[PDB]
Amino acid sequence: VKISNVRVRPLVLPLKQPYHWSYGIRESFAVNLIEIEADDGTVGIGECTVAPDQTGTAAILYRLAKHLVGHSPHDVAPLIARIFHQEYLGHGANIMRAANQIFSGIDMAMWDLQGKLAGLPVHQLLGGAHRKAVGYFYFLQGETAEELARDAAVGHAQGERVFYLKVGRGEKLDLEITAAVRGEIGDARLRLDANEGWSVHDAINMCRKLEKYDIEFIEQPTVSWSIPAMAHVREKVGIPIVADQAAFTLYDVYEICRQRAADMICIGPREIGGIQPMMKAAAVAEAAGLKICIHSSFTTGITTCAEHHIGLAIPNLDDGNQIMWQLVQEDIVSSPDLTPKNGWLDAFRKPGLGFQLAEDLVAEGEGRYAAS
Amino acid sequence: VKISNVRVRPLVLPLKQPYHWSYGIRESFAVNLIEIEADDGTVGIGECTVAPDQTGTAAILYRLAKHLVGHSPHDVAPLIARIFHQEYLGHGANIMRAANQIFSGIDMAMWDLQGKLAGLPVHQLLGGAHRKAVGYFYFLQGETAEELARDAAVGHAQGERVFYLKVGRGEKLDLEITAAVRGEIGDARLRLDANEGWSVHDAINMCRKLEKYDIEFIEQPTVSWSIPAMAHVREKVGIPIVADQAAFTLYDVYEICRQRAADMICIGPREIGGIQPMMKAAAVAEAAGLKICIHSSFTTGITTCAEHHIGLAIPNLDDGNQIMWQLVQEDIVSSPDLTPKNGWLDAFRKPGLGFQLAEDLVAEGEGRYAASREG
Amino acid sequence: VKISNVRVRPLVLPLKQPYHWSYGIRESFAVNLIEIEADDGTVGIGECTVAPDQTGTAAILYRLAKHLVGHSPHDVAPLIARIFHQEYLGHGANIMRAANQIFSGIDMAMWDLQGKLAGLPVHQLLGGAHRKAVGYFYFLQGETAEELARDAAVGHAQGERVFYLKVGRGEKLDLEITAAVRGEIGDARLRLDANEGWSVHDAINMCRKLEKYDIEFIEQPTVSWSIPAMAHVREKVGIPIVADQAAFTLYDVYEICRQRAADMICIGPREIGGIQPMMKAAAVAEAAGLKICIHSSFTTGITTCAEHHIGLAIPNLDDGNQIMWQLVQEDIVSSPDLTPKNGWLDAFRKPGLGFQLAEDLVAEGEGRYAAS
Amino acid sequence: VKISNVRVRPLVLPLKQPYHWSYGIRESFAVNLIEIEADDGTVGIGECTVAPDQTGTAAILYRLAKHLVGHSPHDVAPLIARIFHQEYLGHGANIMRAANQIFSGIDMAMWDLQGKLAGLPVHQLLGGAHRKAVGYFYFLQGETAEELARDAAVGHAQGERVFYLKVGRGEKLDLEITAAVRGEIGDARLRLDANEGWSVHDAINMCRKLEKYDIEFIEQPTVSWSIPAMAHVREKVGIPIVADQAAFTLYDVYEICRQRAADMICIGPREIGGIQPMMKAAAVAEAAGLKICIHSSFTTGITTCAEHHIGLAIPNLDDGNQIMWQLVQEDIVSSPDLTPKNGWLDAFRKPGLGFQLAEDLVAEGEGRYAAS
Repeated sequence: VKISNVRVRPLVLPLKQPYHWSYGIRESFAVNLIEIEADDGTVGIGECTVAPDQTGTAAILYRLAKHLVGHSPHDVAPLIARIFHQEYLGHGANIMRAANQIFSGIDMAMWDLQGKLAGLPVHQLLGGAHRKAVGYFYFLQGETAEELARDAAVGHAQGERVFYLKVGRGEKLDLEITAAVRGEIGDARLRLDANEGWSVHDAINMCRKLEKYDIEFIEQPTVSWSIPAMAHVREKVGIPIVADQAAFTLYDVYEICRQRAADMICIGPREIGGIQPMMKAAAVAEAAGLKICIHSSFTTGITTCAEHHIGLAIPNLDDGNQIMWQLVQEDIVSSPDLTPKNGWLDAFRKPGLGFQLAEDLVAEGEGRYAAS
Repeated sequence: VKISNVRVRPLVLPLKQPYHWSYGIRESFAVNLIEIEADDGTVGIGECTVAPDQTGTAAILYRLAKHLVGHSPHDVAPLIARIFHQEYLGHGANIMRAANQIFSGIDMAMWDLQGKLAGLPVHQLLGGAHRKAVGYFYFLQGETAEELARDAAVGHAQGERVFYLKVGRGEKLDLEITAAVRGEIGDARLRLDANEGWSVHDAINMCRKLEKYDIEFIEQPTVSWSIPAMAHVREKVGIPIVADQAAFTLYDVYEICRQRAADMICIGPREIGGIQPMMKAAAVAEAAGLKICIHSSFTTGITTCAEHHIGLAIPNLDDGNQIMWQLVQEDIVSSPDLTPKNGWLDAFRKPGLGFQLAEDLVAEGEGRYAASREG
Repeated sequence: VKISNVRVRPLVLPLKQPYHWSYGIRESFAVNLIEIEADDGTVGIGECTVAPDQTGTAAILYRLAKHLVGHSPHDVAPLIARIFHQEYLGHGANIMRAANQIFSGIDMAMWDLQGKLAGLPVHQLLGGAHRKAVGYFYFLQGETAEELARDAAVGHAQGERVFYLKVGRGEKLDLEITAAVRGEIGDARLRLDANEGWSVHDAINMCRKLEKYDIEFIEQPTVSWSIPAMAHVREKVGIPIVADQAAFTLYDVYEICRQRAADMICIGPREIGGIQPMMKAAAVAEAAGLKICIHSSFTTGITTCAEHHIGLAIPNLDDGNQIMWQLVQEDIVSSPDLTPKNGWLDAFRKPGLGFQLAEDLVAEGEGRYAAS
Repeated sequence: VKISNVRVRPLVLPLKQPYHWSYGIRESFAVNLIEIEADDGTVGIGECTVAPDQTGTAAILYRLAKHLVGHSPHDVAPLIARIFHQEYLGHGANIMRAANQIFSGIDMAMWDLQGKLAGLPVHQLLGGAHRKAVGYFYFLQGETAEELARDAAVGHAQGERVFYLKVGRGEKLDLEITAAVRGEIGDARLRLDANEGWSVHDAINMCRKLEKYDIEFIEQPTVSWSIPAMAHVREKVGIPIVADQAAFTLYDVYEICRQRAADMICIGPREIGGIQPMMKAAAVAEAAGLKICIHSSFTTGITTCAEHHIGLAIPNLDDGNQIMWQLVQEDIVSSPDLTPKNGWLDAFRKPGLGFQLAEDLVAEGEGRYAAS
């Protein structure tokens, strides 16, 4: 079997509700699908994030994927390495993180394809599942303490086990929203995401003031480019510190480990470059006595399935992994049901990444892209 | 004064001779020019490298540059910081190196604009020139020992001072071309570029075998992603080791310094994100007792001028800086003359980056780009 | 355009109230102004501190400045480097901190001149402002708890945001003044300056006893000559530690960073040698994941303006920077108004450093010097 | 007995021949004598270097010295500490090196006075002499290989044991002169002063190329401000590396020791602040298993005597210490004879620093100062 075709389909998908970010409001997510068809008709599907420009990154994704035509889906590793050396390194552009953003979709598509051709779910191509179900967090939403508390109340009543709250919104508001959320979730586990928002001394003082709320850990308190700075804060504060944006590549993971810069590493396919690279990141972390928590992205149910299979295949995995498809108004995955039950998703067993796409919703997504 | 327009012009320019690399030969270089126009008619010019796709990166360069319209050329630093946070970080794309590739041309053009508005060369906007001339290396060309030695012979007779030779072509050939070049340049300085080609133990053995040829230093012997691996090699071998591809961002530079991973750092605008960022990298190196050698790229005379002014402004600078405009068949810079004499280029003094573009050659470059898009 | 003349004007300026220091009370500040005139008539102005002897340092400043005559104001960096090498290093006087003290004023005047010639404020010659306003602290004054509590009440009344209190006056008094000040500022931020006054074990114990008062950070608890001693205390105490006197040169900054000896670095032009060197120090701090807080000096509004533009041009800056012109009875800067509003000074935009001097007040200052 | 008066005498003394430096030729140099007189008529005499301005530094020396009036010559240590805190630290001028430059002459005079009062040589006030004589180097002079070769031949003929040659004049010339010198001194010891002139990689390559000439050590190859850079070079080269300009204060010495940055430390009274400070620096080196080599300065026989007693009193001392009085046309010390014999100067036994000044030469020196 040989890869016969590759297609890139840019999509724009509306969110259920406005997503507040650094620069205004966000009402839709955008992804670039990558479809890899084998000569026997079987198709592997994956997707990439699109920053800084969907049209530009789509062109890049297409250019890299065309190199796969005529080759074997079972040679994904050496193929990506060659394409990387040829289109990036040979030109002096040693931008591994940026390359990873693109190869992530390519890699998940190839394994989806391999799984479909073998009639096996991806995790059974990676050594087997280390758990019967992957555990996920509860991504709280809201701009005010009242809204966040209401959301936490409902989630708690629904059986959610790991609450995820973003902070770094200023000292006063941070303590108010953290107090409000804790007030509605009893003794349940609460994790805070500082999103690189604190300087070293502010991180230390905020951790001190947040301890009283029983925080499981604080994710990426400091500017991600400095692993030493993160280590500096970790060694001083009493609340565990988890690396997120500080960890993109296999090498970043290694640096974090040897410098004992974090208590756990949160990384996903988008940062490391796919499914297989995640297993390698997981191995390094395991060797250093640390666990992996899956970091997600503003994508669709496709990434959800990939991250799910990645999770099942990793022995040293957290039980409060990230998940984001629920933010989409109409997700493009028609099956399986990606809705966690009590913060768990029992192992998916269909071939490849195990999903079916809602072609009608995908078409609408392409239409919105063309519209813009 | 405020920025009124921005323009991106993708170009394809032929090379004097084919450039050999890991994947066949290369017949031309591609760059994306970025023009930034102020409401008074003044125009700043810069350029960006294009990998992995010129059309895609040109689209990204344009999108970022449009954010500048309506703002001051004198606010380049905070403007870039904001654009980076908005189009990249806010979306979870913490790809500093990739972002730097694009911002390099923007920053390049911004300082050119500032210099033209003030009527001063860029280096005098950065504190003044620390030298009367920037020193450059001699990039040897050839695939065989014979061609390389002959080129070395000529360069030496012409007064070239710092020879640059690419190695990592296998032990036998590496030692053969090195010996051959050494044999034609008397006792002149010789630098070798391993181009990330050696594993740790091979790097150690190659250095041992190359020592007899009096090597000033070997550049990036190991895979660029691992700084510890480079430090590992440096501490073991007798020939000094220079960081190249391992050093892209301000943080990479700091890591190399704190780990004493290299004896000198070779970095340029394309990697760090511009002229101003280079000043920052230079300061970190200076604080660590290290010097900066400007790393160039497959670009044009526009970058040569930017790198030239960057060089004059850096106090802790090498005198064997990289230069590449000479590889282009017909470079797009009509003035000044970028040809070094005895490996030197006396300080350029015209406003901004100091160049004049050959409009017709740029147009032809635009024409080639259009052609490459017929497919 | 070239520099045609240079002149040094030693001044002695009375203070609003007595200043208490380790050896009594200071009734006035003294500065040595440095004016650099271009052949077109434009004049750049800066100032230097004068210890250990105003006459002696006035003599040095003039000798160094005279080397500028005949050269371009745009070649400030290589000029200072050459002067430093010829007048200091060539004689075996590797006294970088001492030379920085003098070059601070020179560099200050050179950029003022450059800005005036270009019609642009100094921060726009340095890349642009990274904020609309620079944030400043409230320099508390008083020798007893009652006095400090009163001054604190005044500051809180006018909306100050960051209170600065000097400690190291003995355990009993330190706790009593910190308690009284905290009692007048509600939940406002409080910073303590130990002024190199504690031994390693006393610093550890005092930090422990001061924690209850919610301290943002303690500045330079240990003797400034030992970077290791400072890191030693930082790693042990719960309150963040800020380096001040330990950081004078670019290399000192790198050492503190390299050794993670401080949580933030407080440094000013007087210590590092000017405006441009501060940019370099800030870059080193930035690469290490640390921020800069501007350390001021017993000087005039001239330095305030210089420190203001430096602050605007630094991306990684604190918002409780030091300011000292308000201590002078009649500051020599006639414009602009250097009085912060709620701890802020909106960006100055006039050419160069942006100030105009009250020649009458300067002439008076020269008179007091001549009198002494 | 208390100090009754202090006087500062600026001198300018011609050299035997032009001294070549970075900025041309130096045909003479200056010193600021400091005489401390006790109420019983006894007078202690010391001297200070004058960079960056003799008049300015003379004024500084006078201001600091007046503080000694009315106090005991036996309280030199606590007196200098107070003056330092009062005139420097209390004003935020933590310029220890600059202060040491001045205090060096003061301490020098105080121990000379203490010696004369007790009728004992200074080394016998410091614990006793650890050797019968102090070993000194042969300061080679010349600008070309031929001149250096002839001077070396002269030195060898008269029994010199330790040759000191300045390099860093470019690879070709450095190699030429070193070969030239080696060919005239047989197997004698040869030391090379790189004088902060090499970058890290140049230092490494030059040491390799100079190795064939049998070099005892290379002094300060890299910029003095970076101790890490010096350790970096030391760890790579085969020739021992000696710290010089990198070591000025007690703290610099400790840092060099702590970091194993040098194989020996070359430091003198001008850098550390006097005679007694040298004893402390020597103790730190000793505790670290390192030896001290006396670094001299462009001074007169007075400093030679001060450094001589310092040498006798240090147990962990080198035998190729620096000496510079021989460069002066008419040294101001009329006795003892400071001319080394086979590179040795037997222990001086006269009271204090044990010298007598040629009144007439000093007066003429005061004349030249006035004339300049």
